[PDB]
Amino acid sequence: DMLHVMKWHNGEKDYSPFSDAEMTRRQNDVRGWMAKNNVDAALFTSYHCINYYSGWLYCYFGRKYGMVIDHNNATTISAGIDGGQPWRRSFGDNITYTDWRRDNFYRAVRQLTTGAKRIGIEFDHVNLDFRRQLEEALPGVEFVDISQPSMWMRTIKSLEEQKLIREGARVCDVGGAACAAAIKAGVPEHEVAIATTNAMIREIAKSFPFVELMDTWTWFQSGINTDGAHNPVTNRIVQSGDILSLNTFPMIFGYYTALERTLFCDHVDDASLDIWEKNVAVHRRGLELIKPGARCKDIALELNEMYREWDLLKYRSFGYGHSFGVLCHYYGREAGVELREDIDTELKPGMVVSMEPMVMLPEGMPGAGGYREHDILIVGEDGAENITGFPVGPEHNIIRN
Amino acid sequence: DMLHVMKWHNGEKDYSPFSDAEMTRRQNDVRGWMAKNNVDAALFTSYHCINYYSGWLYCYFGRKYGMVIDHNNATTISAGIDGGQPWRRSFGDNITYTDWRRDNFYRAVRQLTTGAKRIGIEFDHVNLDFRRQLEEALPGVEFVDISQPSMWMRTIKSLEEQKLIREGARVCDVGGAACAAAIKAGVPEHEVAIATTNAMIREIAKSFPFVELMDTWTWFQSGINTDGAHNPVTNRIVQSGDILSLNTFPMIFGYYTALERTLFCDHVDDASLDIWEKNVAVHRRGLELIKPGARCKDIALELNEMYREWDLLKYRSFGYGHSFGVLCHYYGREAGVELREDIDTELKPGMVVSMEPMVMLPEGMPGAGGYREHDILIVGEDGAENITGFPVGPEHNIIRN
Repeated sequence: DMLHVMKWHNGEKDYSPFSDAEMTRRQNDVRGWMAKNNVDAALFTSYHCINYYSGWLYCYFGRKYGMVIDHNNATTISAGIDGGQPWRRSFGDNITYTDWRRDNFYRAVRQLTTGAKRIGIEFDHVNLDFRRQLEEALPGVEFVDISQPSMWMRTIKSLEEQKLIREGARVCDVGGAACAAAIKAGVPEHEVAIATTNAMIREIAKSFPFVELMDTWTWFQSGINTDGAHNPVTNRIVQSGDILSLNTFPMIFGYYTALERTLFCDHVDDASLDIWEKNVAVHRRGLELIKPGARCKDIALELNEMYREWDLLKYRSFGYGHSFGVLCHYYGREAGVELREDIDTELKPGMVVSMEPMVMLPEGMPGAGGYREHDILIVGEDGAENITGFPVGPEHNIIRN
Repeated sequence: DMLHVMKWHNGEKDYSPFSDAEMTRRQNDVRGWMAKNNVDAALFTSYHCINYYSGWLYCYFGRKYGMVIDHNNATTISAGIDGGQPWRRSFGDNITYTDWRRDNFYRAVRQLTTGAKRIGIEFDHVNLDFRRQLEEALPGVEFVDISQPSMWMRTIKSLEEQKLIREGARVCDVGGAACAAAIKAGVPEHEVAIATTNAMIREIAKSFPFVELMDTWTWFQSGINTDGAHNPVTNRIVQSGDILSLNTFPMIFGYYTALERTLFCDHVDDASLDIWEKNVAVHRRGLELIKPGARCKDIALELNEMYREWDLLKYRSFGYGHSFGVLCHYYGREAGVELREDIDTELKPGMVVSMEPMVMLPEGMPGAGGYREHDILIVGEDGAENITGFPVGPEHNIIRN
């Protein structure tokens, strides 16, 4: 018969930016939490939880993936299509399931959880059909949530995580300089984004002995494309006087950093400058408002009042910031740390957060477009350190090429 | 004073590859399903379902996205971070919720599902917490799965879908030409991937009056990196005689196509050539097995016999093919159509299936590496139509740049 679950440990362990002690403390924090709550094993299934505790980021082509952490073991679960890449990239053990049987993944989970009675899973990620299948394949097992305690444990970044986040912020600035240098009246958006992403990919591949070059992208928006922070790249021609939006996102070992700057082609008028100068002032004040001990709601309420002074709150787009770490445009984000009005979570030293005030003026109104700056701050004992070094306002953001 | 569910129809509608009739036919298929099951409204929340029925592919940054369709209306739900971009790319109506209150998204679902008692949601996608928040916001409403019938309806591709898929296959062959042209002993993998992805992005931009240039990527693997079909691009240096894997993935309006080929840098040894000729032989037979009458498991079990003759069956990586349409490496795939040994589903005219037999030999064994070809076939009334034009085997895929 065919193989259902096997080990395909092809090759040796790959380089990782994190030490063995750093990947060990992460897997031990789970073990310490499971022992406090009488949880026998943990089964992670999402991109971000698996990449955090194992260091390996999986590709989801409709297949299930997992990682089981017992009180003594740590094992990732991957598919035959992946071969040995998951074992080379994972901290710990690794097993493989095949496509020849619909329940081969649950066969693999069962091998790593024999004897367990309380398994912790991600209520954030496991869908309805998934939870029913896990219940059927593991009868007599009570399921508890670890997505929330894991989320809180990821909000406090270690020094090694901060060192990688600083390195991502450096690639952000390199991608920004390549973006500013490619902007000219008449260039399409995708030509700007191509040069911006190419420069970051080459800077990442040069800055590590081994690294996977994946997911890194750029959002270069002109004109009405700036009205949304996530608006994809188009083929629109940049015209002189158009509002612009620089957005660089290098992805390094699943970790995410961002540099976002509003720009203008050739020149900036007076009407749009009034909105730009005010949004920069809100950004500068927001940087002051990130301190250890301040609540997320207190930061949004104060900055919202600043928008009321100039009648700009009515055109707000989204929250003032979010947490960092293991996230991307298709995974992650710790919802506990969001600069939103109804979030009472206080900031703590070791958190990596952003300040990104955005105001959006619709078409048919002077200064129509989307205005947004974005910095990254590492919360310290007395304040926060800014790791985004790119120029912010109109002192150097008037691109005259 | 701060809005909850505003309406932000900024700008005008964008170009779509599909006509208004095609987009209406999909939405009417949902209403026909809801009528037979006494379902009052449908609430889609995933990338693929929202992109299939509305034409708009959202960007998830920890935020909830949805699309409610009545028996007379169809409305997408987007966040204030997106602005008018969702309404500009969605077929139908669109409303916007803000990040100021945690339940602002559920206020939008409520405004679109007034009086509804049975609502269809995606059991494939909605997680446990999302399920809990939904019934807390819509008390006294019975939720039923709609992801499975939606999956079976997307398995049959219309002519307008095939027309867009044929164009994506043409962009694949453009990327493959740029890929092979950038291959040489000494070039890093990311330089090959950069030249490959840039050519596809530029070909897409000039192939549509309006188009979104997003998510298109390339996997170029050399040596041991070929042992996994989804192995990320690295900074590994291609060397003489290395086994290679070309993989081009243009993403056009959420629709996915792929061209994957086995290559060799300067030469191919006899041991690996033998494995390569055998795997291409299985690929040719697989192309002939894509028939309307034939079932998925019968295709797999038949091709497995060919591998058993040469004792290569133990090295098979994954299934022989999957269904196309609205999918990507982070969404989609209709699990009903998979060329796997226990899939009793029968092919049908209109389906778009691939033939991608892959064998993986471990390192330290003669012919070590991953061997894989990949063609796309449209299922007709009598047979299939192969829409992949790039050369297959060793006759031309031995690069000599």
